[PDB]
Amino acid sequence: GLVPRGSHMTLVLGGIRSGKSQYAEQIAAGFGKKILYVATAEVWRPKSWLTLECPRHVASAVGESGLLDQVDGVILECVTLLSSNTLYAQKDPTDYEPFQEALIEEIEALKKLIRQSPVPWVLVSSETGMGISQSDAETRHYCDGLGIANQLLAKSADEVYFMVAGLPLTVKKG
Amino acid sequence: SHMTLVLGGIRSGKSQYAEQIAAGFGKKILYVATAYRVRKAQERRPKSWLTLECPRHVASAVGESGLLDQVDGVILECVTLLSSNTLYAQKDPTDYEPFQEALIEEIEALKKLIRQSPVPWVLVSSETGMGISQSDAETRHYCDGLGIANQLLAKSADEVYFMVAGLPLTVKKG
Amino acid sequence: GSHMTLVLGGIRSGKSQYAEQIAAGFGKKILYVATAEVMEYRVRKAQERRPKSWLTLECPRHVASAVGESGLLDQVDGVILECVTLLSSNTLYAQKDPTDYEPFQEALIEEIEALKKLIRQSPVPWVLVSSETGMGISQSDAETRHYCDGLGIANQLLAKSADEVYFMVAGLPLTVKKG
Ligand SMILES: Nc1nc2c(ncn2[C@@H]2O[C@H](COP(=O)(O)OP(=O)(O)OP(=O)(O)O)[C@@H](O)[C@H]2O)c(=O)[nH]1
Ligand SMILES: Nc1nc2c(ncn2[C@@H]2O[C@H](COP(=O)(O)OP(=O)(O)OP(=O)(O)O)[C@@H](O)[C@H]2O)c(=O)[nH]1
Ligand SMILES: [Mg+2]
Ligand SMILES: [Mg+2]
Repeated sequence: GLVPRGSHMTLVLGGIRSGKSQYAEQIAAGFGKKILYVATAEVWRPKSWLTLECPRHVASAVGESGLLDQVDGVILECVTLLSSNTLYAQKDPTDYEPFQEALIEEIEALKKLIRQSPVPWVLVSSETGMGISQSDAETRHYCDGLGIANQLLAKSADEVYFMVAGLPLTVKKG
Repeated sequence: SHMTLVLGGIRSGKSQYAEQIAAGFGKKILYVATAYRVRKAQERRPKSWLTLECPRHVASAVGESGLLDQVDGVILECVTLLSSNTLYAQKDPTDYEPFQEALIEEIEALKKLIRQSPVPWVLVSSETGMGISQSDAETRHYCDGLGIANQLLAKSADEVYFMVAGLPLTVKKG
Repeated sequence: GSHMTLVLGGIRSGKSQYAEQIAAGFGKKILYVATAEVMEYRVRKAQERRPKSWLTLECPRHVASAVGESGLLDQVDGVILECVTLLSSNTLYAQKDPTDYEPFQEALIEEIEALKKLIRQSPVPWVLVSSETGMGISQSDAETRHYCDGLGIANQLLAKSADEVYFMVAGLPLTVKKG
């Protein structure tokens, strides 16, 4: 019959200890056997996987590595730590606009890179906006920016999943 | 839809979604406001929309203005600040029972007004209960009261949408 | 007609009332396993609306052990557990060092696994109440981070074992898993 195409861009978001990493890793294993694990944790799993460490400028580093042609698909862990890193790389973390600009540029670069990707992507991000509004301006800035980044990625993504207690709700499916 | 509750976390797109719903109501829209980011929605409001400021007693002011007969529909922004105003308008914001009574009365008045309203209403509220329970009694009370208010509005409303990363989930549809 | 149901949601999300409706669907004689240890307004308003045919067993820790010891599973139509949130809080505050995560995680996982076993052998159905606490901002206290992680892990286990899982939003349940 007809050969179905899987999803090109998948966003998995959820709260702390919600199973989003394991669910996204299952998605990535569905991509194939050779998976590019782009880890964003600030530094200063299946045995067939390649781990590319990249705390910032994910589009630049991932494109330069040329590894998109080497893998079956990519799992990005995680938009949360990327947004925080972007906040902490700024001159004044109490000032929102420069952090917002840098983060929006990072997310748009990632979106553009994914549009050209020959392999599919699953991205992991956090939901941080359903608690109480914090007092310090810096924490509110981080929350706002992460929300904006998730909005951008979910608009571009083909599938969006909201993890609750290890179980996925479908927020968007092609 | 006659009554729609759109609620979501911080920077979840709930305002934009409710504004598109309200634009779907018509061109003459009553923006009932209950209050960097205010200067983005002020400088974006359709000039055929009428913005009525009403920090408390929303049913009273909206009924007295007689504007229900002059507009195509209503957008309430937002139940969150209504809950906070009601809490900090109490004699002792650390005592939960009177604040709950005042807020329940406010919400029931709004519900009654909407049942008898000739135009449809879309209400925006926040989800604040899915983080860690904060220390000060006022914050816990505010969380509790907003939760109760959202429960009331969602039960009476015809359609309820839960925003995740800019995308609406249907929690209730007629 | 579900054997194990997890109802979870945020603060004041209607999860207690929804789980109580589920339990009333179980039957008329319900074992209300309460884990709170005393806030008075919550408990008062909850007890007020409790059916007089329900048996309230207060059990702050070792829920599986205590419920088995009470022998009350053979006296009721079903069980409502209120709530996994305070069960985890109790487990955290019963440790020597609440800033040390691993012993707390071990204690909570053992509690949950015992509860799971008891539910597997239970002659009556169970509806469990838990909270969502992980979608706010990452708190500062290490004890708070441990509590959040542990409750999340506990909810993951319970939802994996459960037959039906519901996520309350503003009093209305979304189905996350249905038999
Ligand atoms: N009084 C009054 N308040 C306003 C007006 N415009 C916006 N606001 C308030 O400004 C606040 C800022 O809202 P947002 O920028 O959308 O923040 P947010 O709720 O986290 O973002 P979303 O989830 O996308 O809605 C809102 O809660 C509104 O109530 C206005 O014209 N008058
Ligand atoms: N010890 C004891 N605790 C109880 C009893 N009844 C209720 N509770 C506890 O009191 C708490 C009150 O719950 P709620 O008032 O509904 O607060 P909430 O969970 O944020 O609100 P919902 O989301 O609607 O469930 C629950 O967590 C129970 O654990 C009881 O009889 N004995
Ligand atoms: Mg808003
Ligand atoms: Mg409860």
